[PDB]
Amino acid sequence: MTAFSTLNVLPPAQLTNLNELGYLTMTPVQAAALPAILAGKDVRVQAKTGSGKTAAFGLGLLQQIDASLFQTQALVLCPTRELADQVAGELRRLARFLPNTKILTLCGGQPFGMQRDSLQHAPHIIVATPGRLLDHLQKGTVSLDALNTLVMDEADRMLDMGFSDAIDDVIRFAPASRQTLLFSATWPEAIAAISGRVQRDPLAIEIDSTDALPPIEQQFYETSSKGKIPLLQRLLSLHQPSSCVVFCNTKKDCQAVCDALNEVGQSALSLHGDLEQRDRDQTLVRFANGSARVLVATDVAARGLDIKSLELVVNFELAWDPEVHVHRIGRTARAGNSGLAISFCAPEEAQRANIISDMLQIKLNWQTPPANSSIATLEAEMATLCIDGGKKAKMRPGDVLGALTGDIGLDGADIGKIAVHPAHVYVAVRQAVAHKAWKQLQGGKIKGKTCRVRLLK
Amino acid sequence: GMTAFSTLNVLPPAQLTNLNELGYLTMTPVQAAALPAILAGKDVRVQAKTGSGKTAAFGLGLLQQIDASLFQTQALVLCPTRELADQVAGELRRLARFLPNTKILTLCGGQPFGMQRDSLQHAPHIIVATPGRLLDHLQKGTVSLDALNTLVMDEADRMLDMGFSDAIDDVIRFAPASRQTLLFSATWPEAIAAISGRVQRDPLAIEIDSTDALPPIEQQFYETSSKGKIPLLQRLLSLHQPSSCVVFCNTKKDCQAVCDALNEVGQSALSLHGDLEQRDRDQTLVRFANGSARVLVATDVAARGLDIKSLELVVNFELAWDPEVHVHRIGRTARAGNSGLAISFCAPEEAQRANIISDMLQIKLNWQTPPANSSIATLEAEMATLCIDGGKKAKMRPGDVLGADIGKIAVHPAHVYVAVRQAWKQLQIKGKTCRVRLL
RNA sequence: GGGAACCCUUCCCAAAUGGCUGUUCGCCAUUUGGGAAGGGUU
RNA sequence: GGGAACCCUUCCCAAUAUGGCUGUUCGCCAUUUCGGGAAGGGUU
Ligand SMILES: Nc1ncnc2c1ncn2[C@@H]1O[C@H](COP(=O)(O)OP(=O)(O)O)[C@@H](O)[C@H]1O
Ligand SMILES: Nc1ncnc2c1ncn2[C@@H]1O[C@H](COP(=O)(O)OP(=O)(O)O)[C@@H](O)[C@H]1O
Ligand code: BEF
Ligand code: BEF
Ligand SMILES: [Mg+2]
Ligand SMILES: [Mg+2]
Repeated sequence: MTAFSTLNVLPPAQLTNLNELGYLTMTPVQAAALPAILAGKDVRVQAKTGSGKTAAFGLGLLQQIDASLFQTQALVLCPTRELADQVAGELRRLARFLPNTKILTLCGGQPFGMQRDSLQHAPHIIVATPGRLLDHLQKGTVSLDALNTLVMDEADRMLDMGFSDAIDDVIRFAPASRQTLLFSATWPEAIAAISGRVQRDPLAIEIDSTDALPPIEQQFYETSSKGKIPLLQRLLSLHQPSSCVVFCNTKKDCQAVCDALNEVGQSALSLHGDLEQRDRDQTLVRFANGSARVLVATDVAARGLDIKSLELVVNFELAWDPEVHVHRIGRTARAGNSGLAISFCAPEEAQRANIISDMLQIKLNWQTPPANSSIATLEAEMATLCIDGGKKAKMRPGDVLGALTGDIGLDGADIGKIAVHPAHVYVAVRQAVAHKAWKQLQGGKIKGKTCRVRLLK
Repeated sequence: GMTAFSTLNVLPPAQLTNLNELGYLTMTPVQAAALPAILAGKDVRVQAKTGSGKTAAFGLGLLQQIDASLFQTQALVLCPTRELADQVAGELRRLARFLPNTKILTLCGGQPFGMQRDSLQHAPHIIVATPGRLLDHLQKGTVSLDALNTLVMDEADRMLDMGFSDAIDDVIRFAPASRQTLLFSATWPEAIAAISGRVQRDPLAIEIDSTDALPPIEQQFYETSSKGKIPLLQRLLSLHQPSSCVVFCNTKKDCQAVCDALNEVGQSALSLHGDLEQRDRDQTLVRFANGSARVLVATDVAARGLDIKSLELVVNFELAWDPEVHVHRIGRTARAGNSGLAISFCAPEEAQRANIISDMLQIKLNWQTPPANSSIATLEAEMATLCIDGGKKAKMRPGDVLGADIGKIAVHPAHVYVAVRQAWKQLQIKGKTCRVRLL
């Protein structure tokens, strides 16, 4: 039985679901905030990165859901589309105990009409970005009149000056009689001091201080701005990370670093706001399932993204905000693992490095690189097939896996992550078998129907 | 005397060629008389006998005022039955071939409301509808008559009866006050004629034929008891051996009972009444029209408007309550210049109905003696109907589906019906393969 | 700077809504989905 | 009477309409239907 039983609130169906999902022990933040959340209290939570906040507020809000009432009862706000999709997926996993629970995500990039159509049957839980959610609110396709609880993940980001007007506009559509949860790994005392405007007598649950990170080893390298790309290529060759995320402060630098890494054959994809949304989603899929070694991103990937066993984070340029520095490195060392975060520091970034040293109360570990080091190739172990259909075509992972193991004649150990999206299914297969799987699935059949299959770039 | 459509001096050469292609060689009397005033924009109330071209008479008039570039509703036509609405729409489509990209939509019950709502996003130029579903669409804002030029009521004496009065009034409140209004019918009791002027604006009354001037229909009456009508009917069918026949009854119960009594004696008979599924009604009409059945037993849902080509025989199993309904029934035969036969049964209690018919038509009844009472003869259907899934939404023009072993081809919105000689397994078209059912 | 939204064009591809000759395998027309590329919004 | 429209219930069949469900497939459920039948009730 799972430790969650000590809460003495969750139904046995949810306890069994947690046991099946492997949630055998409550993380500190779950143990600390779930009583108060299930009691209906407003909370502002500060726990370290990759320590279970999603389940912390998800179990809480799921406990107060009436599946028979097809109106929206829970609303979760995220700062980026990929993070919205991610926490929506985790909530759907946590909601298996309660059958026929509709969890819908509302972000830009998707066409507005398909979402308007899916909203005719109101979803129980909405996970959303502020722009598209406010668009749907002003046009009367979403009602918050039945809203029990409103969650703001990355709440210090949702309450900054950028999102402030959009948030104030959204809350105007929400009841005053609502539970309001705020979760983050960082709380600048400014955003913390103003956060009371959206809550009603909240409990401050600050279990992890600002300097209490997960087991992340940090290393800093002095370098001129011009030497950074050579140094990055040499360091990637030295470390040989199974996966790595490189962060830049601008999309121009992001794409430039991606291209410079690819010209030396270090398998790299780029993720920033100028990409189309299909490209953003597919890029994240491919990096997560092993179809690329390095992901180069702007701060659109700094927060919340849960990439499993990510081995390395590199700060090409230190982030403007030390809070964002903490979130970047937090992409590694999640769910109890360790990680490494290398950071470059040019003379213009001295102030950023000093503020990081002060905030984390650590003496920075400056590494000198080897005198000479060659540049090595980094090839991806996997490649991603994109099958047309998704949840709209009722494709569950068992169908793709059984078709791959049987009819097409592929080994069960040559297929990695299966990610079922609303309109497509992404499969990871080893690079040797990729073209074979593509050609045979072309004229093959999954779940009886014949489908369209693309090999992603 | 003959008059060509060019004598109207209004119709474009495209429309003149279209009429010549469709076999409208010379105008009928109702066309020659009503079309000048209709094209001049006058409201008209028109009488003309059955099977004399009233449909084309008002259709050409309203098509002359359509602007195909403006994709709003500009012409509305109301019908008493769904099958008649479909038929009038089809004739209007054939007449509208001179005008490319002309949307004529039919709004009737039985068909789902959602597909019609979707089709209404691109507003049609012409709507042919029954008042129920049309009013349902109007009140729900899916149809707008703001740009309406012409409103037409076929079978207007029925459209203005007490049953349809309120629905019609409801529909008119959505239409513009400045509109052209055309009322057409084969019959006009002077009471309903007097009340009809409320929907019109200075109408012109054109009574082409006096009430007793019918098409060349031979009328024969038979005395019979109530029971025994079915035996006498079976015997008359065995005697005359009609290629196509229509049997009218006053009740759906009698209709279905007569239909099944005809079927159990081996006489191919279909039924048509309001208690049927709408797909069933449409398929029944298609099968009876293309020759897949010899006899059609129907209620007064088939009394008005329907144009079955070269229908050979009509019988009144029971005389209609109203003589106006009687003339509409027999009018199903002897259409477009053909002759016909109309046999009527007369029980003791319907004798006064027979007498009122005699007075209205100013004809003395020709009573006939019963022929014989032996050997119920067979009446096999010459054709059989197959249903292809596809229709107009699958872009199936008749030529695609397409010798002389196949009769009529009926291209519907969702299906295509074809009559073959007395195909399925070999078909089970236009590149794509399709589902085929045997009716 | 980085996210989070949108409007204005202007051409492709595909599909909703119709039109087109009783010897098929297609051609139009309007609309809306992305595929773009052009400018503008917070 | 006969048409032209519904509304209640209450069971079928159907709908990638809207969702839910085991990582060795070809399926199983839920709601809605401005989708079709049945079987009683009513209404215009
Ligand atoms: N109780 C638990 N036991 C084991 N794993 C857990 C537990 N709770 C969460 N996880 C997993 O650990 C990771 C933490 O993800 P996340 O919820 O995003 O942490 P955070 O939002 O605080 O950064 C996820 O993969 C989550 O599924
Ligand atoms: N001018 C014409 N020449 C030849 N046939 C015609 C002409 N006008 C109509 N018809 C045909 O004669 C029949 C009359 O159908 P219809 O117009 O509905 O008669 P009704 O006057 O009773 O409404 C139909 O087959 C129609 O196509
Ligand atoms: F704090 Be986590 F990475 F959302
Ligand atoms: F008068 Be007809 F038969 F429409
Ligand atoms: Mg998180
Ligand atoms: Mg007529």
